[PDB]
Formats: sequence, structure tokens, C-alpha cells
Amino acid sequence: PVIPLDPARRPVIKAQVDTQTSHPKTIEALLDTGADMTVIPIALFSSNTPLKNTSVLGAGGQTQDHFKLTSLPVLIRLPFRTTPIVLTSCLVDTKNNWAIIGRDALQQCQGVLYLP
Amino acid sequence: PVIPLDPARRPVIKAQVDTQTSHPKTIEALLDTGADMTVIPIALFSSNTPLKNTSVLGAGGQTQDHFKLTSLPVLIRLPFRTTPIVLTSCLVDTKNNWAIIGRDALQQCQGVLYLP
Ligand SMILES: O=[N+]([O-])c1ccc(S(=O)(=O)N(Cc2ccccc2)[C@H]2CNC[C@@H]2N(Cc2ccccc2)S(=O)(=O)c2cccc([N+](=O)[O-])c2)cc1
Repeated sequence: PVIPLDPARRPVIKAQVDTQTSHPKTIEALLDTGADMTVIPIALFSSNTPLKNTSVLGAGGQTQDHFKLTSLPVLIRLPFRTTPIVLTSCLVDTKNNWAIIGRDALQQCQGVLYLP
Repeated sequence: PVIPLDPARRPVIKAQVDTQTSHPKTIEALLDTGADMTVIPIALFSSNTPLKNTSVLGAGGQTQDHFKLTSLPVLIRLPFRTTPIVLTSCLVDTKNNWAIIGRDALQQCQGVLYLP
């Protein structure tokens, strides 16, 4: 589908996220061309899985306690599409409720940005 | 043009920005569909130049200090189209000097996100 760009209406999508730590979950995620890596809420991971340490830069400066890093690949499926997007590693938001589809996933699904 | 999406290569673009407080300048801006409002470097604005205090959400939570708000509209020109993008107001990065094209500007040039 063609998704219009609107400052008042964020470009969201419903995507099934398989973290391979629990059961695959359909969540609402922001489509983000500014993001390099995909951000997945920590609420989808099991309580006993190890996550790597890292630091990420953003608006309110950088941080090292806000984001973590997956130990296992994350599979992401789109609404009617059936083959999953395979991300070797992706960011994990441990504080807020953040689901962000980055360019890493937007590449495998042939996603592009068009300017008339 | 059709801008491809790649995690290893940011969707940057050259744009001419007029802050109406000084000489119009050329910057390299990041095409960001996740940004509600456009962010321009404070290095564009003259030294005086009243700017408003504002609060912005991003990476390391919310920030009371990083971003300011323009008092006057911001003229933005792109390589292709001859007519300029007119934003009523946009964000100003004081800490760093990021150039980020949000959906506010992408709407006025009718930019869309295409997912096959
Ligand atoms: O207009 N806004 O509300 C608005 C909000 C937020 C921003 S923003 O944080 O600077 N800034 C821009 C930006 C771009 C590149 C690098 C850092 C920041 C945001 C906007 N999109 C990228 C970035 N981040 C996500 C996000 C999206 C919407 C709202 C808040 C935060 S981020 O940082 O979590 C995610 C962030 C950064 C990097 C990665 N990653 O995978 O590498 C993922 C700008 C404008």
C-alpha cells in the first residue's frame, strides 16, 4: 500500500513480532526512515533471556540504560505477507512502549521513499 | 525521486534552508518519516534571533533543553521542485546540529511511503 506522510497522523502498521523468546505478538509499530535499526518493546521478550549492552543516540541526547540489544534474531511479519523479515539483531526499548520499524526491516520488504 | 531504504546508508538529501534571519544556506538533511516536525541546525540562525523554549520526545526520553522553536516560518528548497516548502514553524537543535526532514515538509511535497 501507499502510505501518505502526515505530521498529524503517524505512519503506523500492525506487525507480528517473533522474538523467539516467547509467543509471536502482533503490535503497532511506527514506520521510520530515520531509524537505522528496528526497535522492539521489551514486553515481548521472556523475563529470563539475556540481552546485550549498548548505547544509542537520539533527541534527548544519547543513553545506555534505555536501549539494549537482542541475542537472537527477530522475525517480523507484515499483515498479508507470509514470509518473515529476518533481523540478525535489533534494538530493545526497556523503558517506554516503543515499536519502531527501521530501515533494516524496510529493506527486506522492498520499502522505498517516493517524492513527486 | 524514488529513495531506496538501507540500514547501512541513511536517506540523506541536499536542501536549501531559509530561516529568514540570515543568508539562505545549503544543508544535508535526513529523510525521516518518524519525525513529526522538521529539525534544523542552530548554525543557520544568526546570533541574535529569538527562539522559544519547547519540549521534545526522542531517544533518551524527553528533553527540555536540546530543541527550540522558530518564531518565524522556515523556507525550504529541494533539488527537484522549484517551489519552496513553507513550514509555519520547526524545531531548532542547539546542542548538536542535526538536519531532519519531518513529515511536515514531506506532506507539502506530497511524499509517500510505499510498501510493496
Ligand atoms: O518531531 N519529533 O517529535 C521528533 C522526535 C524525535 C526526533 S529524534 O529523536 O531526534 N529522532 C531523529 C533521529 C534520527 C537519527 C538518529 C537519532 C535521532 C527520532 C525520530 N526517528 C528517529 C529517532 N528515534 C525514534 C523516534 C521516533 C519518533 C519519536 C521519537 C523517537 S530514535 O531516537 O529513538 C530510534 C531512534 C534513533 C536511532 C534509532 N536507530 O535504530 O538507529 C532508532 C526528531 C523529531
